[PDB]
Amino acid sequence: STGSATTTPIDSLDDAYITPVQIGTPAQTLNLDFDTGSSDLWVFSSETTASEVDGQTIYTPSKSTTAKLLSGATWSISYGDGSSSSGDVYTDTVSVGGLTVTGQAVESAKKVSSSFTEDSTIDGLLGLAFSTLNTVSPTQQKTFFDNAKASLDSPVFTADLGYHAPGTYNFGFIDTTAYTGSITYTAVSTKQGFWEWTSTGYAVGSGTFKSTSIDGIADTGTTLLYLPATVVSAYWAQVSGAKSSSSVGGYVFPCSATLPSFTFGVGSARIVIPGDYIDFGPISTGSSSCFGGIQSSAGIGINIFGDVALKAAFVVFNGATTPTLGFASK
Ligand SMILES: c1cnc2c(c1)ccc1cccnc12
Repeated sequence: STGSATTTPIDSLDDAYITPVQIGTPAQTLNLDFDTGSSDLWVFSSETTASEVDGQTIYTPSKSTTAKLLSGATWSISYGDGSSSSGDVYTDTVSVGGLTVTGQAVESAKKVSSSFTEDSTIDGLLGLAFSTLNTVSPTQQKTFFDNAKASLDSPVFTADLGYHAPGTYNFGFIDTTAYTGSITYTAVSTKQGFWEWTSTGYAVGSGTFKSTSIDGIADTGTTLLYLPATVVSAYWAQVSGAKSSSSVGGYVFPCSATLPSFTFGVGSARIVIPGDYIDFGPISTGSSSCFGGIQSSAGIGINIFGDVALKAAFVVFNGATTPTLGFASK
């Protein structure tokens, strides 16, 4: 089997991407944030604290004839950005663009943190990292990809995020018309539960490529590209007026600037992120200071190849016996 769904930016900055997901019987369609940096499929629901729901579409397990409460199971997640959510668990039918999983754990939110409530466009998350990170207790649950894997034509999923435009998540197949050239595959470590790989280096604009190992994760659930301080300082040094702002919380630059591109290495291959992809607009409404799309990972503890990097490539999340990541220009 295969599945194919369109993923859409939630706003004009591509802060996140939403993909419609069918849950239950009859189908309840929620727009979820497909996240390769986490492993919980959780949704806003009829059980979420009323004051914490503001515009989101909710999953009502009592209206699904296939929903079964998973006895004694609870979940609780805390994300890298400070957000959190928790609740109980049901098993139900979940479909993504024609691909169906029966008995998928659907984590129903009883509580969500302010940033989830404030984002009316995201009805929940669909985790695509390794099931070892799933927070369901006392019995850990599998991701949608893990549950579907055996049935897929090929044990893979691909991320093709668009820049200011719709894109696609495919399950079970590689669309050879969605990229140019060839896909370069690279080793993945699953030790931390992430799609963790090692970039071979970088270049800023038309500059000399620096060969240096950058260990990081391919994370569709993180907006920006988080890299070592030395790398990020080298990038922003090429932008007149750019500086690290402690008050804003990162590198900012004059909105009138034209940004240089950023290239990252995947083995001997190179992915070029166009400069416009690194512009995240005014730091505050009407400001002429803009927020950078490339930021230091010094405070995080891990480098993150978020949507800024991933949307410049056709990305293969290969769930073969030994998982690997594939990247191609597009
Ligand atoms: C991810 C993280 N931080 C940001 C954005 C996206 C977009 C704009 C912005 C403006 C000021 C500070 N942070 C951000």
